[PDB]
Amino acid sequence: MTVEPFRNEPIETFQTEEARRAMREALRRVREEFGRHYPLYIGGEWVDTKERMVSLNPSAPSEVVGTTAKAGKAEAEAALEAAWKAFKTWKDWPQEDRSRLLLKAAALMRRRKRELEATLVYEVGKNWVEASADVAEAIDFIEYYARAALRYRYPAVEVVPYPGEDNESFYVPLGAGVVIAPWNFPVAIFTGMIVGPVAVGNTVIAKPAEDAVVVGAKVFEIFHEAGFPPGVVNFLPGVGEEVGAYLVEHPRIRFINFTGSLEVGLKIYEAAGRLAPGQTWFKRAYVETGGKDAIIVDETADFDLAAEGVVVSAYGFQGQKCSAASRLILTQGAYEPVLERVLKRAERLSVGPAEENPDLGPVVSAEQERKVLSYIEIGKNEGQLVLGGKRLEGEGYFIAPTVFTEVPPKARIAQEEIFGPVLSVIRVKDFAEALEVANDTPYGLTGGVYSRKREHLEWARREFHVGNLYFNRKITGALVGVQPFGGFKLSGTNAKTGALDYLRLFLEMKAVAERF
Amino acid sequence: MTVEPFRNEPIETFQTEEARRAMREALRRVREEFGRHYPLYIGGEWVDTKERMVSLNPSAPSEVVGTTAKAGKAEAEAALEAAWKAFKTWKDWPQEDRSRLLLKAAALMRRRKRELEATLVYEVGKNWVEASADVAEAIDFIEYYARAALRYRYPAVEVVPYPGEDNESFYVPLGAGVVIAPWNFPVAIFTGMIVGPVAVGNTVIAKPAEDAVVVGAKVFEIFHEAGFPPGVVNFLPGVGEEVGAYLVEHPRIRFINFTGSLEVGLKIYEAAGRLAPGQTWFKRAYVETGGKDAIIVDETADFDLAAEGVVVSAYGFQGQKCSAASRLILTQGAYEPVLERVLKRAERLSVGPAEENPDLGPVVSAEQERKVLSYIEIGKNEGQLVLGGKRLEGEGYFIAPTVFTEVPPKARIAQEEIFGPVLSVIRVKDFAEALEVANDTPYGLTGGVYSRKREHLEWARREFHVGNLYFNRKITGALVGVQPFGGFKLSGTNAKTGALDYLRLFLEMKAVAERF
Ligand SMILES: O=C(O)[C@H]1CCCN1
Ligand SMILES: O=C(O)[C@H]1CCCN1
Ligand code: NA
Ligand code: NA
Repeated sequence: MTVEPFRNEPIETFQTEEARRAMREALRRVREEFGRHYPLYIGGEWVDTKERMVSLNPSAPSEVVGTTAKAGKAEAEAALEAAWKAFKTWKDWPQEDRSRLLLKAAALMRRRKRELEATLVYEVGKNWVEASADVAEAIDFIEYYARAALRYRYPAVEVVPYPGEDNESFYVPLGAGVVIAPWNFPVAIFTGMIVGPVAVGNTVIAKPAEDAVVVGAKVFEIFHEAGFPPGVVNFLPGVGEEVGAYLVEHPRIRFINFTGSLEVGLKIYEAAGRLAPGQTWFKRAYVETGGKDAIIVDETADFDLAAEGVVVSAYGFQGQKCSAASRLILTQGAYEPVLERVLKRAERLSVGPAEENPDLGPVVSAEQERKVLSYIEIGKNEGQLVLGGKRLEGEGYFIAPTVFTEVPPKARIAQEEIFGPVLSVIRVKDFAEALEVANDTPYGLTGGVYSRKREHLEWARREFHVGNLYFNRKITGALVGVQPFGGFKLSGTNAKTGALDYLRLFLEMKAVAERF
Repeated sequence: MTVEPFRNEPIETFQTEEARRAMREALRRVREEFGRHYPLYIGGEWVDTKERMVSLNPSAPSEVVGTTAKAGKAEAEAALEAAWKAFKTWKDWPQEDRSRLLLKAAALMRRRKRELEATLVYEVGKNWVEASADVAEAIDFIEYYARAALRYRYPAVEVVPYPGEDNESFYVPLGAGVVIAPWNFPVAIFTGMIVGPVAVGNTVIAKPAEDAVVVGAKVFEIFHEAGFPPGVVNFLPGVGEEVGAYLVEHPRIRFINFTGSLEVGLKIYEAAGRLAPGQTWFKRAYVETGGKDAIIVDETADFDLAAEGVVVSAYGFQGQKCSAASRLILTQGAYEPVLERVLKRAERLSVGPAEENPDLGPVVSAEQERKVLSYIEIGKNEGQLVLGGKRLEGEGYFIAPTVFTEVPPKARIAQEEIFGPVLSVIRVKDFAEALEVANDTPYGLTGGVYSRKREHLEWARREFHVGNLYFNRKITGALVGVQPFGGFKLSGTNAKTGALDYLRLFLEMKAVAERF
């Protein structure tokens, strides 16, 4: 199968009048369909339940964006039987056929871009450009993985020949597994975590994050339309842990793909290590469990370049990114000139309802707002509050961009992932000290360095122990294919998304010899 | 660096006068050294202890083959310290230097071939060809991995460019880990499990199986003379579960490479999924946990060629292989002609002191004899004993080649790994039933099919669910490079040894962007 070489889907900036016009319409149509009900998806049909989940607009939480069915253990078991039955024949599709199905999916997604972006603005409170980047990334995962999957096609493995024999080594998929997706990239990470495993012949039961069930149902409208056979992909919104614990601990669950908090990722990893009664394999678990990411700036840097990238990485999507700059480690001669520039920029940021395209929208939920307001209370005792520190006026969950300065490297707010628009500034002496501080957390996801000294950049390259490292640019927004995404230490298992290596995690190898 | 294309090390058949003479000279050298004491090897030096381990000759267990030091928690902690300090600089060797160290180690091992073979004969009871296959496989792992490592060298990852940026992805080693090696391939698997991780910049602490501590020590003599920096490889003989429990559970052990029984592998994988107090990473555990491997023969087969391969597969090294044919599944047309031919061939096998080059030597230890004889006792209750089934005379742990027939598919002897010279014969109507019966076990390591019907062979390639399938030939003897070796289901985690993909297990990836 021959297609164009992979390119990244361009990210809409809404500067042209046709873009704005297209978006204003998209938003109106999505707002005009608030209250829509989306059932479960199991074995190729939408299955409804007596209980229901409500999804609210974090910009105005009295508004229900939509409701979905709610999955129990029974629904999980049914889905799991539909996934297994599907697998018997889905593993047998020529790779070319599976990859064409992904390409159809991506073209359908692209045709529904504006509607998807609009649903993200309302359901999870992204501004226009964050919602566009999310959707572009989801399209990218499908286009990329459709292509990557063919590099594993029958028989892919390079092996040493032997006289008188044929030795053929090949990859087979694993079986039926479960995906537990995050609310902060509920189009992009939801999509890639499902479509990677499926591309190569696995089948998946997907559990969307509670805050993002409606946008997850819209991705399933795309799968259904694309024409995945019954039970290949299954959609099971539910509340709290019933559904995910049932599948994570289940003997017939083959693998688990998780993106989310460390707390859950640790329980998950430990549970996958156990042989459930009557289980007949060693479960694989791929977990990406967040970060406490830092940007180092030395006194050789472009300070206005730096201040810009820090504000973007600290405050893009209200700091709600596994990849957000939550730490600003400043060397002695960088401290004042960078800090004042970051403060002058950060004080100019608008906060408001996500539909208005503010610099920052709301945090995702009443839970997140409490969690973030509580960390800000803790930071008031650990560092010096110099910007924000407060909830803004409104019923939506608005939080001012917050800066702490003179933060001790070992403070809670310099160790623990806040996931909100909260930056900690840490003063250090020199660039060696900067690296020690950068490396001294339990995490290793993203990290950045602003500097013009080549020797400092190349030193960071070899010693700044993070999976995704960026020099002289923001540390968020890793592009599929360009920057393999995934971390070290308790940022997770280093399962590098948007890379060719990701798909190997979902395949096993068979070696077959025929002596003639 | 440029070396010859990989070839497998020829296995000595001892058909020439020079080779028989070279074997007798090496057997003589080895036994004159039975009085030797071998210390621990920690931080590039031999380190003795007060306690000692004794190694006995399974063919003459009143005869000691050597003694070693005995490590406990404290030498393990010391080796762990030494291994992490080594890693700090060993991770930074150019790959070409690390690969040349391996090639050097391989050349020492090839020059000491007969000595190691002779050590395997006296220490673990291998006949002369089994021993030579084992040493040749160790040399192959050092040669294969030295070359395979370089495919991973800086910057190996294929990524999509982006305008105005350099995007570089590359592999870095994990850290210090522990290898827990088996007694049945105490040169080959021992060497592979250590040098694979080490080739790519990991450091290793090796605990050999108690039954094979003397040949492990001699492999460390090689490591030492080749010049591995202090701390890179460490040798910790121990008794019982002290040393390996300590280290598998340790917060600062990065990965675990394990080959042994399912029982112990299940614990290790459960252990590895736990975050020890103050652990800052998700442990990687690689486990190969045995098999209950079957050869199917249908009525179109070459019946003499089948019976030859079955005997080799079932009785090679007394059946003490994860790859051993321990089930023989015969279709109705094939049952009589194949069973009689196997009985005729198995009845002319010799058993005796391994150094006489019998077809079978002893089982490895008193405890192995117990286990095997105990299964023979269960076997008598479950099917028909029709050859063997008994201990043979001599203090050596000699057991007769044993065959049970009319074994139900789900009988214990058809399900549990016995690891001794015991074959269970299963009668089935046709190939469809034959394949059901082959698949119906907890395991999925090796398998075999004898048949001239292409459709049955090509059906099996697709649906005989074992990681190493062999047609019209033996099912043991997987060659490094040729047949990537590792299993499905409870045969472990499909870590394919002697394969390019093996080294990827000991790496993580970093992605570094510079925006110019
Ligand atoms: O924010 C980022 O860097 C990428 C990682 C996965 C979601 N988007
Ligand atoms: O016997 C075999 O099949 C190979 C696997 C590893 C040891 N020798
Ligand atoms: Na919502
Ligand atoms: Na011994």
